[PDB]
Amino acid sequence: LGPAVIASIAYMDPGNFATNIEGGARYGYSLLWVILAANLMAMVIQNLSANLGIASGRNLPELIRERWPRPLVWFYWIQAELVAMATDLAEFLGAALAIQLLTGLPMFWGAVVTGVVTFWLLNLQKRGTRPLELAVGAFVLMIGVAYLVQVVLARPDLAAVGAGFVPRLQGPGSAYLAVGIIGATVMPHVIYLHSALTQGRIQTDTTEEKRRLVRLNRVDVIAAMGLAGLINMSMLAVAAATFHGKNVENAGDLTTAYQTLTPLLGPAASVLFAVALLASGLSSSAVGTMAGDVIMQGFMGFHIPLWLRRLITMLPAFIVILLGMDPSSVLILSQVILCFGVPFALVPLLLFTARRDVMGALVTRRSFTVIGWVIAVIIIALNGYLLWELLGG
Ligand SMILES: CCCCCCCC/C=C\CCCCCCCC(=O)OC[C@H](O)CO
Ligand SMILES: CCCCCCCC/C=C\CCCCCCCC(=O)OC[C@H](O)CO
Ligand SMILES: CCCCCCCC/C=C\CCCCCCCC(=O)OC[C@H](O)CO
Ligand SMILES: CCCCCCCC/C=C\CCCCCCCC(=O)OC[C@H](O)CO
Ligand SMILES: [Cl-]
Ligand SMILES: [Mn+2]
Ligand SMILES: [Mn+2]
Repeated sequence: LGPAVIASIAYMDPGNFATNIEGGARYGYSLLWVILAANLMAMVIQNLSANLGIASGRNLPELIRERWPRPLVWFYWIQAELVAMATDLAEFLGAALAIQLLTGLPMFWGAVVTGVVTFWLLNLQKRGTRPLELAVGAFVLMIGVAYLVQVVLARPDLAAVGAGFVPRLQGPGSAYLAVGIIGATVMPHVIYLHSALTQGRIQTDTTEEKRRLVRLNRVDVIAAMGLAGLINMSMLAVAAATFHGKNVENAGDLTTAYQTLTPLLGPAASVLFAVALLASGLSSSAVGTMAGDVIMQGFMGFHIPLWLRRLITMLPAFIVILLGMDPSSVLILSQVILCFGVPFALVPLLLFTARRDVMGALVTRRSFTVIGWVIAVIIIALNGYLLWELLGG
């Protein structure tokens, strides 16, 4: 399958559902340009991260640990852990919410059931992961194809669709959801993990052999990112055609998101959406847990036991549940926090991929490094404009 698949399941976590449905319901098609821009940003960034592991032989947390001063390494590890908890917050609550959509249990008992499954998910082997990892990939992909079909059948207003690709914002609320979309697509925890997925996969330590893996990875990433982008744009366009302007109660909330596929799936739309949300949440929550321990091992050299890390990341989920906070609102919030961790992940990535002592003959072309720094400035400005609107005028 490759690393572009383990990536792709992270681009369809409950965080993507929350930002797509809410974005289409609240702002129509006006944010389609964000999904396209963020998806093209991820293509460049994930290619740089993948080329870092192939060329250097180490992941990004390892290179920071071995090259940068100890206090800066500590800071970069702390912020990476905050990114890891925010990542798991959306994925754990997304699965717990899907439990409520399927069984009607309260969110607390949905999290208890989610907690037992995730702890049983760590005690897994390749012969046991294969039927479960293939099944969740089937459920999520089929729902994705359902939105590609539904966007055609829903007859979206093409004039509004076309205008939505023109970069425009509509107050602070549109910036909040746009930053959430960027964080949901350009995920910092995948930035650190993608370099670890490609670091050891080499049959002959040769520049010729390394270039092939770079070329083969570039095709697999762009093909995977193109498909994920079409699905995300379809899901936002279908939610826009379904809720935007209709003045429906709790429009954009994940409790009613199944109504986007009701004209296609009929009565099965509720179960098929909740099953997909559950398979998307359980699989991503295990992927992020495996990524967080790899991130800490790379930064600190050591790691806490896997059961303790799984226990710590559950606490913000139960706190949010006990606080009565709306799950769909905190899934979007977590994606916004993730987008604030993107610039930190990009600075070492852009510096390391431009060095010959790190990359060897595979130094990034000067143009793609410039494009990477432009993406870093755009995201810093977007995060700055958002923090500006949230604190003052
Ligand atoms: C902004 C939104 C981005 C959209 C992203 C591209 C989505 C289209 C890709 C595949 C759909 C292929 C399956 C759609 C075919 C449906 C069959 C159909 O249209 O049937 C007509 C019906 O009979 C009444 O005339
Ligand atoms: C995710 C990577 C693969 C994604 C592949 C999906 C391709 C869709 C891309 C662009 C569609 C834009 C079509 C251009 C239509 C714009 C119409 C327009 O600009 O309208 C002008 C008017 O002035 C407005 O106010
Ligand atoms: C160094 C800077 C990076 C770290 C600091 C910036 C990271 C997040 C910034 C703004 C998001 C704050 C959004 C505030 C929205 C209101 C929160 C709230 O009221 O509770 C949550 C709500 O219930 C459900 O979203
Ligand atoms: C909004 C702006 C977003 C920008 C959208 C641009 C579209 C680029 C899409 C895919 C390129 C992915 C490949 C990136 C090239 C990395 C390979 C490289 O530069 O160096 C190769 C070297 O052999 C190994 O390090
Ligand atoms: Cl409209
Ligand atoms: Mn995601
Ligand atoms: Mn809700």
